[PDB]
Amino acid sequence: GLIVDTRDVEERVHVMRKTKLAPTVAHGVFNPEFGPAALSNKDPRLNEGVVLDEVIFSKHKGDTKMSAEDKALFRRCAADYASRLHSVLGTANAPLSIYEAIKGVDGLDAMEPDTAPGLPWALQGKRRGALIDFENGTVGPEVEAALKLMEKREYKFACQTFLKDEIRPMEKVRAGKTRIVDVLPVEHILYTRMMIGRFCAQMHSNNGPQIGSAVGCNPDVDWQRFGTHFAQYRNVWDVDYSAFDANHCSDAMNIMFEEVFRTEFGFHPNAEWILKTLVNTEHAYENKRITVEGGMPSGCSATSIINTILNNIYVLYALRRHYEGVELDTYTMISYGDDIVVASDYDLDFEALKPHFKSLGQTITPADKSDKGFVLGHSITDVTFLKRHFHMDYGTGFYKPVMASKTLEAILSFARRGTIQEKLISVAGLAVHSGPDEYRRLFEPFQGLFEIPSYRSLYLRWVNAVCGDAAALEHH
RNA sequence: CAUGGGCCC
RNA sequence: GGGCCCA
Ligand SMILES: O=c1ccn([C@@H]2O[C@H](COP(=O)(O)OP(=O)(O)OP(=O)(O)O)[C@@H](O)[C@H]2O)c(=O)[nH]1
Ligand SMILES: [Mg+2]
Ligand SMILES: [Mg+2]
Repeated sequence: GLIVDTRDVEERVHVMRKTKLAPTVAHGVFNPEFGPAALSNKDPRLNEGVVLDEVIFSKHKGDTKMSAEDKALFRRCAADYASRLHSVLGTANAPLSIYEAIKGVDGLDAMEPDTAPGLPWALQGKRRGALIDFENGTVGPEVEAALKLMEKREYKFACQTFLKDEIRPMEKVRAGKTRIVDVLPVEHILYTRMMIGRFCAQMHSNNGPQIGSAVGCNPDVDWQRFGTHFAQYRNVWDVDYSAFDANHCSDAMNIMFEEVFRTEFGFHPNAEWILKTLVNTEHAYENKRITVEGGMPSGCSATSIINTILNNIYVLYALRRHYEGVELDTYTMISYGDDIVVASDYDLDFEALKPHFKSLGQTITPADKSDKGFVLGHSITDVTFLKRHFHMDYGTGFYKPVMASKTLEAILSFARRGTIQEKLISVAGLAVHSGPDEYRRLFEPFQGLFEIPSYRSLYLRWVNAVCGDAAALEHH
């Protein structure tokens, strides 16, 4: 992203709330190199010299500009994908009624009833509870006012910045690498779902290598479907982006919308518009009013869908900018936002692709830094998608999401107040794939003070998930 | 603590 | 109507 006119005003929205993640009985047992990212400008852990209001906005290195040469290529790559995509999802992308946009549709969860209302909804001390009724499916006064405004391309707004209170690595938390969230007005999210909600709903229920999207999947069951796929390709790459969602160049974003959400595909005219209102965003941090021209807001509806689409276009635009005669079937991939997994028989050289992604403002890097460079010969059982690996379950011979033990430990070391028991159960369905032994150790610190489900009770549950008949015919 | 999926209720 | 994980 690129800043242009940083300034100050009056109102000072505070979000540096004291961390709400308290150590658990397991913490002192695992001593994870992780901890809640410093949310205060003057946090003890912070290094003597590093600033908060500084590092946080140090993700905007500018907005890479493109040439008429590159633009044309990206647009074509975005057109080819758009064609390939809609040739599956169909052309049924008509707008959704104010009702549908709320209560959601088949393949699209409803809107959050108790979340950040946005702005000025925040300064007016009024939350969604005093703006829209998520039960009958209708908006209130303030909201509808915007609808008639957004339906006329005259809706201005500002994004509210938040300091995500999460568990990050000490090295990152120490350097003050606290991730920030960009909250947009609730009406903006409501209209977005109206313009391209039918799309996302179809995008979700069709996740896979084909449309190259993993949005709307469940690792516990789809890992078997994804595994087999990338299991039959000469090479597999575990690419890594640096501030992916914050480096999308204005050119790429616009051209992407102009080619993917065309009315030609059954989309409502105001589909392209409502999406572009994300390029030049006006973030608001306390008394500051930073203006950015580029990147994607860390809180806009269908944020993952956009990233996934772009991520899909970049891989094409990249490979095509190096070779000639590259097609969407020249390689296979899938992604959920920035995290991506590519594969192909051709010994593609991603190393020589780095410069090409740079034209778009992205910086690709291998997830296996141990090699310091993109090498070949790697299979799917070597990469990691969504903090999950791809291991062959000795039991049912299926593929199962296996998170790193160190990652799980850090997860079982922190939690909100009076939410332990809950997390313990949720996370339990994640460690089951770490084998019986690990599942026991990981939950050892909570034995005698909480209810820990048996490794088997969760295992069977999983089997009946990956394949209901797998556990059924297991009796015959 | 937003966006979205998924899971746990 | 909560919580959790990934993004
Ligand atoms: O609060 C949040 C949570 C998630 N996200 C978004 O979700 C995605 C998850 O991505 P990452 O945030 O995982 O990569 P990183 O910055 O840790 O990169 P390096 O330090 O290693 O270079 C990012 O690409 C980010 O845009 C936010 O912007 N804010
Ligand atoms: Mg990354
Ligand atoms: Mg990865």
